[PDB]
Amino acid sequence: CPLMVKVLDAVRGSPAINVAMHVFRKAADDTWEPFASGKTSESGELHGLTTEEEFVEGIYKVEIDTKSYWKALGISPFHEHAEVVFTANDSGPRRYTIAALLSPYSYSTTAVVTN
Amino acid sequence: CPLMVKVLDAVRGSPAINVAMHVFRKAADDTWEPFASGKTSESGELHGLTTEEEFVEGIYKVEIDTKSYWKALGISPFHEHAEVVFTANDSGPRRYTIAALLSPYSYSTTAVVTN
Amino acid sequence: CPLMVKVLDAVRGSPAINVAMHVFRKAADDTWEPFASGKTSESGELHGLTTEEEFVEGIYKVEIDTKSYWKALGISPFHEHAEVVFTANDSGPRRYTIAALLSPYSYSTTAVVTN
Amino acid sequence: CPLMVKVLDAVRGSPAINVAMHVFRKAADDTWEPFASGKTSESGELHGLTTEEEFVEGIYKVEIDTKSYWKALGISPFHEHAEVVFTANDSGPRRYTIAALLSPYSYSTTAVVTN
Ligand SMILES: COc1cc(/C=C/c2ccc(O)cc2)cc(OC)c1
Ligand SMILES: COc1cc(/C=C/c2ccc(O)cc2)cc(OC)c1
Ligand SMILES: COc1cc(/C=C/c2ccc(O)cc2)cc(OC)c1
Ligand SMILES: COc1cc(/C=C/c2ccc(O)cc2)cc(OC)c1
Ligand code: NA
Ligand code: NA
Repeated sequence: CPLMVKVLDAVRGSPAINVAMHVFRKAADDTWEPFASGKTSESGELHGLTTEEEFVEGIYKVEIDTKSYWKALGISPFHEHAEVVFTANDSGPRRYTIAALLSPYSYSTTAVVTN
Repeated sequence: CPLMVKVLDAVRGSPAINVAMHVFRKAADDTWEPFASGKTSESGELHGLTTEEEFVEGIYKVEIDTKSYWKALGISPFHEHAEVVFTANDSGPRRYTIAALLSPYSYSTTAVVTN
Repeated sequence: CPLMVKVLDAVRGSPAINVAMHVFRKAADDTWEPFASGKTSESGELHGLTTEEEFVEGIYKVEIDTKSYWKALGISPFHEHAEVVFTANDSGPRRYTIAALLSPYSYSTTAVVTN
Repeated sequence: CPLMVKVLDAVRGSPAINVAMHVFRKAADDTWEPFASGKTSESGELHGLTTEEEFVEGIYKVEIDTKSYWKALGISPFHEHAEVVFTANDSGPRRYTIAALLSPYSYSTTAVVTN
């Protein structure tokens, strides 16, 4: 698993299930190229986004649709989405876990990077 | 003001107002002695807990009554309180700001220490 | 002051000083137009980005240059920047405070919205 | 796994390995009774703290020795320890995951509670 995203709900104390996200990779003209996509499972996790061979050096953006998640719970949130922008694989392959902890007016994100 | 506490509400996007907290200092017999207490203002801040003369070296604990805060909003939260335990003034007097960001199943705390 | 940003450093226990950030507003053609920019003060705060007249309804993005901040401290951080994307003034003028807490592999952001 | 604790390092982007913690349960005289103990594995996780039969209604405190963790990295941290105090099993058994994200001057904690 070169890239996995885990999403937690800080209000309900649960995984954040069915959270949609897209992953983009910055192109040479500084535009965002589509790269991967999916939605979180019942464990709050999204696996299988990419393969080691396809996941090369670049600047990547994970755009998580947190607004739709809160709206489904009848809560008006602050953010349009949560974005996580990072350089990956600049020293060769690594495995990346992106974790996001969600509240209506706040989010916290961290990365675990393993060789 | 050598010690100030600021509390924010991540559900409502507001200062956390009227939040009670108690400060303790570890005594020579290793018990927690009462040191100061108060409630946050309309800005989510609690000033005036102590003075430079009274705020000697020691181990201090701030216990923020997050449970009563959430219960008054009709929410059953996870934590009994949010606690911050730290050594203060080890190397001479410092000014401490403790900030806490609250959600029903999560809290995040940080300190700003200035000379 | 309808928009203020405060940045804290979780490694050093200090305001994050001299942190650059750029604010964008989504244009009618869905592109990000420059709106305002500045750097945090010695208190970690950036005031004066905009005015009530200029800060109309819209989707805004604050991009905080966390990478340059960590690199100047000799740290190679994970994120390219910390981003906050939000709809503002949907239901009339509001005052927004965005707070960001920074670590090399993590950031946490919250908003306080007042009428 | 009725009770699991997961600890992450926000500075290095890694699990926090070999982090010691003790779990206490509040007794009738309001003192803290020893309940469980251990240290995190190479994945940053501590499993096997208790069994369903032993883990009954009570107020529990997880005291995580974050200070020793930072000192091993030559970093002087703010907190003496990170504490997580919560009522558990008041509506019968649940499974609890306590997550803590550590920085030298900050920690963030959340709970995942599953029936
Ligand atoms: C403390 O647990 C909470 C659960 C919830 C659950 C809200 C919710 C809304 C719609 C649903 O379909 C399910 C849960 C909200 C809370 O603060 C707003 C706290
Ligand atoms: C809104 O003004 C403030 C925000 C904050 C935000 C603190 C904070 C704590 C934990 C987090 O995860 C994010 C922000 C701190 C302050 O100390 C003076 C003032
Ligand atoms: C960006 O990754 C970092 C790694 C580290 C690693 C520190 C360290 C110290 C002692 C050790 O034995 C291993 C790592 C520190 C950082 O900011 C202080 C950032
Ligand atoms: C419950 O299992 C996990 C919890 C967490 C908690 C992450 C987190 C992120 C931000 C915070 O402010 C607090 C915890 C992370 C994980 O990484 C795979 C797994
Ligand atoms: Na001393
Ligand atoms: Na409107």
